[PDB]
Amino acid sequence: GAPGIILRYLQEQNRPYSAQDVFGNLQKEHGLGKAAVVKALDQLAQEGKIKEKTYGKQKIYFAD
Repeated sequence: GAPGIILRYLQEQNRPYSAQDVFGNLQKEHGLGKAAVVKALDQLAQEGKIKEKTYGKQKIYFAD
């Protein structure tokens, strides 16, 4: 349920976080895998739960 954890996280924070930000922050709190977080981020964006923007070579996600 990484998508649920990440979505809730983004909504509660109300702030944009990078793929690395979300993973790193939820790594110690929940123990989500790197691939799990990244795929869950794309899963949420595909479902239309969150939005995404590409900044250089990195990606940043936020709830909306």
